[PDB]
Amino acid sequence: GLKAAQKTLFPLRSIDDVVRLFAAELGREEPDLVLLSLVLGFVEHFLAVNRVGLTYFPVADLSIIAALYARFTAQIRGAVDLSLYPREGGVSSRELVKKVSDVIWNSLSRSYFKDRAHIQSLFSFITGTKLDSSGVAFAVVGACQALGLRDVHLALSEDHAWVVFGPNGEQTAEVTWHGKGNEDRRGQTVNAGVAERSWLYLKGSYMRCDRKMEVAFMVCAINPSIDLHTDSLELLQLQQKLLWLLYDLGHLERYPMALGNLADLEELEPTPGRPDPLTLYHKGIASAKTYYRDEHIYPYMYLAGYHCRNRNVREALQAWADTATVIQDYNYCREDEEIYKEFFEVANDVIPNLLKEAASLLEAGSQGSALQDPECFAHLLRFYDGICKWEEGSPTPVLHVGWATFLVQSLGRFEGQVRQKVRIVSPVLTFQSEKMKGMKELLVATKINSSAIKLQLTAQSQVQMKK
Ligand SMILES: Cc1c(CN2CCC(Nc3ncnc4sc(CC(F)(F)F)cc34)CC2)ccc2c1cc(C#N)n2Cc1cn[nH]c1
Repeated sequence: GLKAAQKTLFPLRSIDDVVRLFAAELGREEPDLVLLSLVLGFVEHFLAVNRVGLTYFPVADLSIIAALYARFTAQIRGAVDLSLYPREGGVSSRELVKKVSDVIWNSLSRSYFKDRAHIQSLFSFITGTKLDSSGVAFAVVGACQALGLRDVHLALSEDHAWVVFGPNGEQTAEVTWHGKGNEDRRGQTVNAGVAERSWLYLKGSYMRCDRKMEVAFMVCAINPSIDLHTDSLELLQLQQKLLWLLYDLGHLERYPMALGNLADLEELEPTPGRPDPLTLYHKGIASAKTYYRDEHIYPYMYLAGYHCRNRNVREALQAWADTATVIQDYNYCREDEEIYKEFFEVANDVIPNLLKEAASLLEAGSQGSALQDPECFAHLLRFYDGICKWEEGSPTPVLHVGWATFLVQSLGRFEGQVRQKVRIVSPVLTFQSEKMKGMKELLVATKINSSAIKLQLTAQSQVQMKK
């Protein structure tokens, strides 16, 4: 409204006061997304963007929040005339959704850095006329809620956002941009992207948020970063507390990435009496398997990263092998470059550095080393197999000779007597990719044939003429 009952907890004088507001809103029929995002962006601004004068917590006075809320609802009510877009069946039309998107878009500053921190919230929209990509989508959903459009909800993949709406919430609409230098599809469905089996649209196994999940999204969206070196402890604590509130109420059940975020926060600063980070990573993975056909990559990446940071080479390799087993059933499309970058960095930087250190530790006498464990060699092979299988049938290739040098290096880190123990079945491993099937004999020789491996991985037809 704001309604009277929404105003009773103000002023918000602490982290716990903000948590009480979120609890009260989540207890309501429909939590107020506009209120909540304004409060979060207010406190984030005064804890991360400008801490001048800070002594404990930036007190959120009702008069301040209510004025920002009024600026938002005035802008949306004034610019979106509902009578022009009659609600057939108590659901919204594509034209209405496009109009709200246009209103948000046309309010933004003409030029700014879209990758900046702290431009995700409606506080940034109102005070700075700046939003990031998914912030635009969220703002469209908040605007629609303020207009009474109960059917418009946020849709999320692992690298993009859009809305669902209409009869049975079955319609999709693009409302924001994706990436940089991609061409805009605003107003269109996402069915072409689903049909092409791109990562970007997750084969249709994307998140369809309810209002409580939209709250979880804003909380995940909090950015504690003050600069490259420094995080706001106050914001970390707020995000963590709010994520646990949501978890207790059941609202992270269908939100794999939120469970990983929560796990990462617990690793940094554990809450007594709560599940360990590992338990939480596994719940993230279980959420993906349960609700999303185990078609998400980041639940395994979150797990692998944990094991990496804890120098648990075996378990990190297993999780990355799992990431690849997901990706293998996708086609690598135009606009999937973020997941390509993640796979590239794991294969060509993270794994090599992990195994370099394992090699040094083996020279020094380590026992139980991943490098002497044939199941760890198998995980390494499964990782490459999934990547090669991904590439099959894709409209753009994945592998090139830059990947081959690191594969030869990585294979070389395992002695032949270890590599020879893996049984490749047409420690036991089955390859799905034709590339790795062709590589099988090369993988067990005491001396890795580097040139033959390169030829097999990149399917380069020929060697050099002269020489
Ligand atoms: C944990 C992690 C990240 C962290 N990243 C994980 C994905 C998170 N994304 C999200 N988290 C909650 N909600 C949403 S909704 C959404 C779509 C849209 F942005 F709205 F469009 C995205 C997203 C944001 C943080 C990034 C790369 C990572 C890992 C873990 C690994 C591993 N292993 N990697 C890969 C890597 C390691 N080195 N270099 C890359």
